[PDB]
Amino acid sequence: QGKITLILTALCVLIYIAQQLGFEDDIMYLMHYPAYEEQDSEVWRYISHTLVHLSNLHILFNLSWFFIFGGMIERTFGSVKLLMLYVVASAITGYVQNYVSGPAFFGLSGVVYAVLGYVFIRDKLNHNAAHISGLIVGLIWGFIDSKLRKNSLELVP
Repeated sequence: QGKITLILTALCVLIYIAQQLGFEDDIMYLMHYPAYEEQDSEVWRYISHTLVHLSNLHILFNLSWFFIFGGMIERTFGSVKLLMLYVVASAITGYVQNYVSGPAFFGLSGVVYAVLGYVFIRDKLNHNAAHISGLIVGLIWGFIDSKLRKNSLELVP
């Protein structure tokens, strides 16, 4: 199993648990995605919204599907690759969610979808704005990778 997978999966569990133990209101205010010109610069906001879950199922599904497949990416492409995907798909699925619906969204689906998006193409070849844009970031990113991969393998035994 992967180190970053597990730091991340660990993290969503603690924060959920704490959302229960007294207030989510602290958590939700600190992490939400900029709703506000000032908050623009509060840079953790682009990502942090991914770390808050809205229900026992919202989280059980996201963590199973991210542990398992985030699992895959880390163990196959390394921990940096998984960290980039997390960071980039987090910021982008959010940027895309804020535009269509505003800054009231939380959790790891956009991420999970990027994650599945990247595993699907890569598998396929070499074997809810957040959701779609995430999938797309996945599907695109993997294809770019696959391409650079095959590129160098061309001067190899």
